[PDB]
Amino acid sequence: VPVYIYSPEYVSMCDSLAKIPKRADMVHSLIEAYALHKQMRIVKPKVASMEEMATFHTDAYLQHLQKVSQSIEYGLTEGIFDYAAAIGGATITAAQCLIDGMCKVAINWSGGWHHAKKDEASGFCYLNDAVLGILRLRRKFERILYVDLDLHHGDGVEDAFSFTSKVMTVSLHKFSPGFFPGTGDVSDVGLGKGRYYSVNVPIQDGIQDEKYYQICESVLKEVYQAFNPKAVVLQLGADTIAGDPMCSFNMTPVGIGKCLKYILQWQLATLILGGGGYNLANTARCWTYLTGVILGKTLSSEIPDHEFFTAYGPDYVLEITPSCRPDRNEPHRIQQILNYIKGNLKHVV
Ligand SMILES: CC(C)[C@@H]1NC(=O)[C@]2(C)CSC(=N2)c2ccnc(c2)CNC(=O)C[C@@H](/C=C/CCS)NC1=O
Ligand SMILES: [K+]
Ligand SMILES: [K+]
Ligand SMILES: [Zn+2]
Repeated sequence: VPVYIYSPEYVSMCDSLAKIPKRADMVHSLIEAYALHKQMRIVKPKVASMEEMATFHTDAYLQHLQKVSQSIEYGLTEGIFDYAAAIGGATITAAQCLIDGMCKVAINWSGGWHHAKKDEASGFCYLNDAVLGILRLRRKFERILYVDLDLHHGDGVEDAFSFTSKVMTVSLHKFSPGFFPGTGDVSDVGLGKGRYYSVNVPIQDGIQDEKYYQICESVLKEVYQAFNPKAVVLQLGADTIAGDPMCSFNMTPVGIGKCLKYILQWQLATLILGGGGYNLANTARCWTYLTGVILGKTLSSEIPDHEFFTAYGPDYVLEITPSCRPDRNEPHRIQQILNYIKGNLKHVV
């Protein structure tokens, strides 16, 4: 039975981010309104300790994060340290449940902040809960696969494990000269002992469910065969979904859902995280849908009556319609990238 990291205090904390005001509450409330929470094991998140956060982040950055919470050299609000520790601890708790064998799937939709560096805040991320979750899972598992379906390149998580073969990072993202964070070209394969253990899939604007899954399934198939992971960490940023102010990819939660299904059928210990997603109603739509996918349940099309119903206009349905934007992804480029990745994975043995 899937573990659902939740507490009213945790949601309230996560809601205090200005860039995503009350998203955690909208995400939870929609899930609750579909009564999906009754089909999960609700686990209260623990707050991360200083030494747990120090497993990745430098002491100087942590001390400075705590100071500004009361320098632009660390990429830096008020109460931001408590915010970071709560999310970091939530992902660790979910990871710990995976270790304890309490579940095969642990969910933390408020986590997935993958841009944070060991000493730098970046892309609205103040603490890399993804890395902290992976480092906790490293206590039991020798091979961990990290899959990043955010619109942006998971540069923080990749750089964290760029020199190791214990963790492989797969990231599908928009890659363009000028687009944040600028890294993650297909040529990027990690460095040193961790060479070819970093997979990057540069994708252009306008991509939709069908072509996206064809890329994702193709990559994950040969990754699973070559790397053969013992645990999976899934980052599912909803800023790929149509309607997002980023306005890059043209995805629907159904396409992301199929990628999720293909991963879940591996039947491995899976850590589910959120991340990006700045159209709040659409983000709630996506993760609620994906939660239903995890539970193997089909959700009703009409948005249930709840606190944030008025935010789902003008359609007030769960399904999201792709935008009328053209697809900038040419078939030859994709195959040229796929074949290149396919060649890199052969070196993994
Ligand atoms: C307005 C827009 C540019 C927004 N920015 C901001 O709200 C602020 C806080 C105001 S100006 C600024 N940051 C900025 C200026 C120059 N360069 C960067 C940021 C590099 N960082 C990003 O582009 C992250 C990027 C978000 C990434 C989410 C990854 S899940 N942020 C933004 O889209
Ligand atoms: K990504
Ligand atoms: K790696
Ligand atoms: Zn993003």
